[PDB]
Amino acid sequence: VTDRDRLRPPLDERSLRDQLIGAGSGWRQLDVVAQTGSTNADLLARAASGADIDGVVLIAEHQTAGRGRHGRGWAATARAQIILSVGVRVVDVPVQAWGWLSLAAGLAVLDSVAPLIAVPPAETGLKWPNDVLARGGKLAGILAEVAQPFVVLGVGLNVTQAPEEVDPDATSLLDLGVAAPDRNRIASRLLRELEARIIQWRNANPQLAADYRARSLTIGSRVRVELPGGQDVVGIARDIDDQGRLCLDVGGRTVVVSAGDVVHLR
Ligand SMILES: [N-]=[N+]=N[C@H]1[C@H](O)[C@@H](COS(=O)(=O)NC(=O)CCCC[C@@H]2SC[C@@H]3NC(=O)N[C@@H]32)O[C@H]1n1cnc2c(N)ncnc21
Repeated sequence: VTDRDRLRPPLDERSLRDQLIGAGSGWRQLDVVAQTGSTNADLLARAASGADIDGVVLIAEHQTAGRGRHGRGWAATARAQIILSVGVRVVDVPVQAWGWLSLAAGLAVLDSVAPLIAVPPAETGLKWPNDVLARGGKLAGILAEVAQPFVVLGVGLNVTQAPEEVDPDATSLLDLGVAAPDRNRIASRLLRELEARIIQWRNANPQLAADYRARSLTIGSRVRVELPGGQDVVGIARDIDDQGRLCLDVGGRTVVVSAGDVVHLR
């Protein structure tokens, strides 16, 4: 809406570089572009042309052809979200562990905005795989795409984004009660949390798995999992395995799912 613009000042690129790039930091490069098709696609194109995208951050004020999982899309209006992609070198890590990189990303996004919201802890957390949920609404979406030897990690976070402009099941920090959210503070806090989680993933830190289970909204609840190909499986989510796959209890039978859309059954 018109009035939400006034709550959307531009991102300060120079300020973000001062905080996030330098000694003690793993980020090598940060850029803020006014508009692009997809930040994921852009970093994928860089890697495809020989660039070392490891530790490289790309942020866009607006995204016109955003990507979702399973060939879906991601909607956004200008300066209403934090829209970024980072590059991570993953070739030194066993392929079976790559699934945890996505979960670690959602963990970092959650921790960056969790204190800002005034919602009971039982309805704020991660829906498997890495959907950031708050009061039943989707606060953020994460997308991981492979470009050897890199994985491009994409984060779309609704800051002042109006649900009516993107999705009925969507929510934002503004719609959660946060009056005047500062994208500069949040982006800085996000990328520092993200740096920590990536390092934890790369070193197989068990603290990573323990922190996910403590924030999981899926584990313990009855769910319907929409599998790739259009098949549905109803059961109770019990745990995450060593590959970041969801373990389902289906009438005593264990079903491990590597990919799919989870619906918490109310
Ligand atoms: N199209 N559509 N609608 C719906 C989509 O079909 C659906 C897509 O969700 S999804 O399949 O699980 N995929 C994701 O959550 C990952 C999205 C990652 C987006 C980031 S943003 C920067 C980077 N670049 C890029 O192209 N993608 C990543 O979510 C809805 N949706 C779209 N925009 C939304 C939003 N801003 N907030 C909440 N829900 C949204």
